[PDB]
Amino acid sequence: GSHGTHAPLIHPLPHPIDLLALQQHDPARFPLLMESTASQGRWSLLLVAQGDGLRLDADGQVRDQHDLVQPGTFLQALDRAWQHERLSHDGSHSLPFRGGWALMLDYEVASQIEPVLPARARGDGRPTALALRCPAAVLHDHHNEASFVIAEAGEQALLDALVALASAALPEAGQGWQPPQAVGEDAPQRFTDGVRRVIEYLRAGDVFQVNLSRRWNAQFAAPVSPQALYAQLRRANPAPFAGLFSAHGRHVVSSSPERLVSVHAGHAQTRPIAGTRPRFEGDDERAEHVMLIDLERNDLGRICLPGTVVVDELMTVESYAHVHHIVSNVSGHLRPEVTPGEVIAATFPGGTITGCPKVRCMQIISELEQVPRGAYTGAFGWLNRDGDLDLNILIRTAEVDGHEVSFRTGAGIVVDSDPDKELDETRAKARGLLRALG
Ligand SMILES: [Mg+2]
Repeated sequence: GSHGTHAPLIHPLPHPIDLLALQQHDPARFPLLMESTASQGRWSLLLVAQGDGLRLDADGQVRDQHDLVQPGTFLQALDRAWQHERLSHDGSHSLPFRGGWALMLDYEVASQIEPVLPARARGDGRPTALALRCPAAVLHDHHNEASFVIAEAGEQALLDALVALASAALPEAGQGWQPPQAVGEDAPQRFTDGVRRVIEYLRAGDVFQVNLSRRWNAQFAAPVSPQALYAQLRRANPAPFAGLFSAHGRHVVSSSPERLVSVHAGHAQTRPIAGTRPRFEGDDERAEHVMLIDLERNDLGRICLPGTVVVDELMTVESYAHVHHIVSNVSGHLRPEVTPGEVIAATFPGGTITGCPKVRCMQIISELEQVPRGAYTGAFGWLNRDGDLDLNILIRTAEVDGHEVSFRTGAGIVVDSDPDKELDETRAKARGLLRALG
């Protein structure tokens, strides 16, 4: 009666390897790189693709590697592909990724989740979202010099070919960085008028906080290298977590992410990896303290077992003479047949970079920003065959397209916000990135 286990193959490697270089070498083979700090020190992970997967295309349809239209939304198709290769959980997590899919989702996935929101294709016509079958990974402990290949049981060949083609060169990545030759941004009036319009909704009492953003761009003389950009940004800000996703012409460099959702053996968690929820204040003696709970919020609470959900402070808003403590469900145990798409649907996009209440804030964001957010406040990361998943919210994140780098920054508007100050805060957030582009 004892359950068959499916431990992943794990081969220790000759010597430390350069994952960035390795990706730069064969981007097609290595669609996603992620860096982390254990509670140890630094490490990295590079996912190895095998060539199947799914994409949500600009015509609003999902397709696979054979360009066949899969019916439904990206998250339905993703759920069918996961069921098809689903594994049962073996209860061990030394190793956080064990094979399954690299995921990248733009913010605009949200209109498939809440179809009240107008759908938007990417301007460049590339895929809004991707799920890439990845049956192996390369890991690199920074603390201990150790590198490994890991692959799903039954992938001995692929594992072999990777042990081959690691320790084979190391041309050495992310060199030839050229600073940009022009820099640009949305006309500032668009933002400050957006803020004034946000403040009408806040004064009406229908929303309590809204993350309003604006787009920045940098133009270069020669085509940009995603890994060279990545290296610039990591040097300039060595944040604990980061990554780089690249495939299908999407090139998404993340320099300061937050956790969107983590699931380990059905235990789902949304708490900031930082450890501390965000505080939002405007530009205004004993403050009032009101706890606010959105009773219709669609979140982990809808997909978890009763008696397991933990509630905690999502964010605070502090204006005039009050502090509102915005509380939501932050972790729980999933019902046993909850699918990865349903966890994504319950959690995406995060509440602190849209607003509260979430859906109404997304409609205001959509009307005021007028263009897709792309990777900004989207997510990427991975899904294991056993359903474990790790997705990050993309906050300090740039996209590369040929000679152009773009990125958005935003400010959490609250009822006593000052429009020109919020504008300054968006520029203060862009400064760090623009510095590093130098
Ligand atoms: Mg104040």
